[PDB]
Amino acid sequence: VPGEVEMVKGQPFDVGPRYTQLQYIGEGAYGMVSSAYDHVRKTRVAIKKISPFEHQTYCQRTLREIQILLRFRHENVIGIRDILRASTLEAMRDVYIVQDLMETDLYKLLKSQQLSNDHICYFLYQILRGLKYIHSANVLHRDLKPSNLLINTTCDLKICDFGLARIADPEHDHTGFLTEYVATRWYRAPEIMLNSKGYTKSIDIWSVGCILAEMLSNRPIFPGKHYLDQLNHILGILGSPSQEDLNCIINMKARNYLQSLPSKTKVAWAKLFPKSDSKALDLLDRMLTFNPNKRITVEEALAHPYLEQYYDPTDEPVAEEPFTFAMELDDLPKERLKELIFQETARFQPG
Ligand SMILES: O=C(Nc1ccc2n[nH]c(-c3ccncc3)c2c1)[C@@H]1CCN(CC(=O)N2CCN(c3ccc(-c4ncccn4)cc3)CC2)C1
Ligand SMILES: [Cl-]
Repeated sequence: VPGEVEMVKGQPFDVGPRYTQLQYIGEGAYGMVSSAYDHVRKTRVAIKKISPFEHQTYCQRTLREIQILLRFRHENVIGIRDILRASTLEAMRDVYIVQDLMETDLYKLLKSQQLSNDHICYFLYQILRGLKYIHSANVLHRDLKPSNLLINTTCDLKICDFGLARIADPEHDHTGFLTEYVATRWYRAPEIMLNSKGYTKSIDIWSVGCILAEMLSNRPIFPGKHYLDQLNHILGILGSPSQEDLNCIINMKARNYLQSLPSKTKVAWAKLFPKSDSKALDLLDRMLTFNPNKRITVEEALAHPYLEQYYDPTDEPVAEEPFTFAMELDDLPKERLKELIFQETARFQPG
């Protein structure tokens, strides 16, 4: 039917006439992602429909995604090509964000096949190369995991989903034991459960280490079944924290919890991953340190021997400038966040 609003799994994707021939890709709490044909550029693209305006938290994640991705430009970070929304604030219920179409994601890929060492190494390199750019703006991704790493048919990898992203804020990292956390459980560093809000760059390095382990074995390394179980999973492999590491934890409840557990020595990575490359395991070891202060940085990780075929600091760019997001943004009413989303999307108007 000419001028029809196309439906994707019962959801209207009102993106014509520029974009048509919508096909479902996937969905989540965020909304739904589809592919479409772009009649201007004459190519298929990804378009996601986000409808966040009923809740302040959904609006925070939407604004954060937009504000970061409109500024970032890097080969290993997904961009924004276009954004569609209504011409007035009152009419705007949906934001459609158009992005490059990729072939798959690392979650799908790791369910489908074992990767060669070459592919593990090269995917790792690209994750780190993207993360160097992200960290250079003092941005923390905070939700790295296989489903947020998009891959095309030439094995190019792009990092996506900046809804939980924040700025490095070591002054305010501290929190109590068992503080609720929004990012994906299996990729949470141990300190999230002990004393950390995840406001330092070490949070993302931990998640990368989890991703590397998962590329080595085709299963998540620390699949906790609930919040505290995640910490227990971690401690089952890393073993009991040393006295020095315990002395960096002054939360009484965290300390007393850790000190009640059975004494256990670190499980050797070579025993967990007996067919993996020794250099990959060395780098894994450096990423999955219990103490975040001792954890490898992104630049150090790029320079690690495992990555030597690809490492090229003349070809690993950084951001123009760091970003700032004040905590007081998190307290703005949702209609104020809506106004900001309206402003940020204005330069893609009209449709
Ligand atoms: O960017 C994202 N996905 C993309 C992108 C480009 C793609 N090209 N090709 C593919 C592809 C993937 C797999 N297989 C083949 C092809 C792409 C996938 C994801 C989808 C969503 N996105 C983040 C995002 O749009 N925001 C952060 C979360 N936020 C948000 C989060 C939660 C809620 C929420 N709403 C209701 C209940 C609970 N939470 C609302 C908004 C909206 C903004 C990351
Ligand atoms: Cl502490």
